[PDB]
Amino acid sequence: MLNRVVLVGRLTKDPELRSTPNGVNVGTFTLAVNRTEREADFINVVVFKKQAENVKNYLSKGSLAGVDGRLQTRNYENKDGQRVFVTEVVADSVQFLEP
Amino acid sequence: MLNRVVLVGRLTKDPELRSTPNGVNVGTFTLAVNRTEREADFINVVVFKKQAENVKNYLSKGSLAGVDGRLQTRNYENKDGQRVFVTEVVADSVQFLEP
Amino acid sequence: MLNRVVLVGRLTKDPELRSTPNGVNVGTFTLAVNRTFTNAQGEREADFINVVVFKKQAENVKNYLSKGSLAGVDGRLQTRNYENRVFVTEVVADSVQFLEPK
Amino acid sequence: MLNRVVLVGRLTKDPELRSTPNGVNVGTFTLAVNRTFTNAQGEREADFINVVVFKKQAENVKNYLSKGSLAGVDGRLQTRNYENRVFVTEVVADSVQFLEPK
Ligand SMILES: O=c1[nH]cc(F)c(=O)[nH]1
Ligand SMILES: O=c1[nH]cc(F)c(=O)[nH]1
Ligand SMILES: O=c1[nH]cc(F)c(=O)[nH]1
Ligand SMILES: O=c1[nH]cc(F)c(=O)[nH]1
Repeated sequence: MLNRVVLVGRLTKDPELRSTPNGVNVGTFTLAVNRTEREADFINVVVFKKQAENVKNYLSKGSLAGVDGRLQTRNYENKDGQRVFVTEVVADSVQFLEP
Repeated sequence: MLNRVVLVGRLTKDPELRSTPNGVNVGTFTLAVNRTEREADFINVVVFKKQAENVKNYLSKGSLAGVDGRLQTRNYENKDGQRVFVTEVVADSVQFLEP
Repeated sequence: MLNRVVLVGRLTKDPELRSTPNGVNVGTFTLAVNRTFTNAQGEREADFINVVVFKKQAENVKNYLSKGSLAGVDGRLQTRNYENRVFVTEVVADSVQFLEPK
Repeated sequence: MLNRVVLVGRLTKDPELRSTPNGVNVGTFTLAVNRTFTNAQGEREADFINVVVFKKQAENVKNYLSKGSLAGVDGRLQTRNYENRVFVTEVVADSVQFLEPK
């Protein structure tokens, strides 16, 4: 079913790459998108494979970047017995616009 | 900054309209979007004003509906001393497709 | 660079299948996507976007979609021109949602 | 019905402002939006979408945007035709992000 998200925002931290038990890389950053008295929303992005590593190369805290992807929800149990409901954006592609 | 979300999914419950302290209506439903071994993500939608009331009229649990909007994050403290981080989709428009 | 298009419309004619010399299928319909917002005259307008799908999907749109089918489209917007130079724009679909069983 | 377009490109020429008889401004540029994905020949392609903005925004795009400016666009896709009947498609922008200070 149609599920589409396009974003331009700035990374809050540096991208965090980590290596999965299957052996494939998984990227993590947060995009801060000023809303178009100014507030910004903070979407969490997830990238995989080739795209994931590129973001570790070129993107860093404060980089302006564009994102095209699908919007996903997962749930897990955190370090204690609590159920975290997460919503995030898995990026089909990630465009480096300006630092 | 660019922030755009388009979705087609099915309502999980019936839409919940409620009336705000300012006097304006605020709509609430959850959209279940099968991903294009089938899983679905559950995005929470928010509508306001005219659009909000329409969804109470015409949409109900299981209605297939399309959504165009922006992606927003808010935080609050829940009934106990816990900080809920929420991400949701405020709908610029809501299209009734099929029940 | 970012380039994305989401659309819900009804097909004006029936879908047209063709094959490239390369061996890959190419589906064709044009969508009638009513505007959600009324215009200054208070009347309701429609745009007619031309969609293109490729490979396996093109066969599915040929199988299940027909004139008047309600359908969703996710894709990018592409511009080409060729000789009698005609300026064409249409929507190459990454995916196509059939919003009707028929 | 859903109809949405997001784009990031560079302007090919400088923005063109005009005014309607109604008194409302209408901005014009065309964007060059490089494809993110390479083609079968391994070369990089670009689409040239024509954008339209209205009212106050049109003046801002005229003020700050110029040929080669990197810019973001959020809007819908509209189809019109008129007499010498020319088939035009372009992107009426709900909003326009200036991705460069210049
Ligand atoms: O400012 C932030 N808010 C929320 C986050 F998840 C984050 O990384 N940074
Ligand atoms: O199945 C559901 N998951 C999450 C929700 F918030 C909801 O309302 N329904
Ligand atoms: O109703 C229509 N108007 C214009 C077209 F090109 C078409 O296919 N159908
Ligand atoms: O490089 C260009 N190609 C085609 C066009 F219409 C244009 O404006 N610029």
